[PDB]
Amino acid sequence: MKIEEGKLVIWINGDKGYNGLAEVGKKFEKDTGIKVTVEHPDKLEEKFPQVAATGDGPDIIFWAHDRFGGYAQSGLLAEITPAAAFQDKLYPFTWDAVRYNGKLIAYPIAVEALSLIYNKDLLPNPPKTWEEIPALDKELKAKGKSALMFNLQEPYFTWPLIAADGGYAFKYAAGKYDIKDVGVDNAGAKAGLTFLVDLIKNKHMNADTDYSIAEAAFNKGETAMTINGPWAWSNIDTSAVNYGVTVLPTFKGQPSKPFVGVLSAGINAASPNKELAKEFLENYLLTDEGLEAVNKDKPLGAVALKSYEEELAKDPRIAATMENAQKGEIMPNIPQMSAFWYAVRTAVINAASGRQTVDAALAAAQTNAARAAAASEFVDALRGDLIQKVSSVMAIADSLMSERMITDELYSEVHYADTNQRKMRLLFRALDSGGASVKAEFYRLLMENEPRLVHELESRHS
Ligand SMILES: OC[C@H]1O[C@H](O[C@H]2[C@H](O)[C@@H](O)[C@@H](O[C@H]3[C@H](O)[C@@H](O)[C@@H](O[C@H]4[C@H](O)[C@@H](O)[C@@H](O)O[C@@H]4CO)O[C@@H]3CO)O[C@@H]2CO)[C@H](O)[C@@H](O)[C@@H]1O
Ligand code: NA
Repeated sequence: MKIEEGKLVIWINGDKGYNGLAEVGKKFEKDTGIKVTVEHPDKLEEKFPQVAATGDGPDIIFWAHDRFGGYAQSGLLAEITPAAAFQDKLYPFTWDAVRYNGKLIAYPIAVEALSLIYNKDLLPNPPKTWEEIPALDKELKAKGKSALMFNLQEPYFTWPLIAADGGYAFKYAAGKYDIKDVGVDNAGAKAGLTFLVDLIKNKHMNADTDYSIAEAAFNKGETAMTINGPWAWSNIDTSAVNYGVTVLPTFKGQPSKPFVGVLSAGINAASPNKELAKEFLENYLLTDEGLEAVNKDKPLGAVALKSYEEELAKDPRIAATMENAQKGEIMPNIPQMSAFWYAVRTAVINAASGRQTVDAALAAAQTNAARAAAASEFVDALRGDLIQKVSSVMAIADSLMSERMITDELYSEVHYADTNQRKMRLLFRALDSGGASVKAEFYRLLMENEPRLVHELESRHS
């Protein structure tokens, strides 16, 4: 069988408390005889759909909830249905984060928000505004230090500044996220990214600073500030830096607005171990003792479990995390989120490097995100019709193979399949493997090959 019955394989990111989770797994094993194996592969959030779309992969997948609507829409997750007594154990807003089209699609674990982390010996009174950072850096440079270093390679870390004065992913309106209303190139987003690029041009930051560079400099006492989440606090404790965790700086008087993630655990739709996965998550992990084991390894942030949060709430670092979360926004969980993030990543890296201007970079991200969002929604909405009607499927598959958006394995199956509908049934496995971006590219190719079909179906859709 594809997935092994009688054990649990769990994937979780290498920045989280995976040794603590493995300890919870050992407790489950001693009680049930069911072995629990915890793995942290690189790029797991991309690998998960690549294996789950073919019926393989881990039994349980951990990531922030923004990835989960895409997984659910791609047929990869089991519906979660806790009894009321269990549901009442977690904060209402955490269940909201894992609700997609009426159904719960994961168990929420903990609430993560970025904060400003500062060295209290170098900087007893951290800046309340982004605007005062250049003068602060000039001052620190005279003492052989710098003001601020944080990861500039992942848009998650720059988003709070881009959002502060008006950037947004998708507008919430009429009781839903409007995928036709993207806020990546408005004046607010441009102002925040321009502020960031100006820090780099003026040598207050370097475009190539990444996670490990910023962590190393802060934990060695070389830079006075960094921006990070709760999972980073463990290494800072070891480093002996006298650090504080506080509200992010304002920009143009507005709070920085971090995108808030809820670390969530989904169950693979293909798993033959769903009932014991539910027991593990509800009755071993989501207990005071379970979260304590994980949290002691790497801090989780503010946990979804109300009883355990009582233990954590008086920690000033957790209070700061929640202050920043309340000033930010919970991420959408919609499938289009991955396309938004890929677009914004490119924009920030290109603008920071000088490859593109801020205006050009964000204009391109806006166009690409909007186009992918609409195209992927179409593809998911009209799945049954596309499988029945698309005639150019082998040409589309050939094109996807060239741009490395489909595996040799799945391409092979499409190649050997007989008729168009059968090729399409198989090709949709590759679309479900590659998420919103591959679905968007499928749409673009289809519009090139069969414009009459696309226009006919779009009439029905709208
Ligand atoms: O090829 C470029 C890179 O592509 C891959 O990264 C993608 C992810 O696949 C996307 O999911 C998205 O990432 C988001 C992420 O979904 C979101 O939750 C948030 O991630 C935080 C996380 O919540 C927090 O717990 C902690 O782990 O830090 C994360 C930030 O590093 O923000 C992400 C966006 O920054 O977008 C990225 C690309 O930006 C792939 O993994 C990369 O290796 C690859 O280079
Ligand atoms: Na010290």
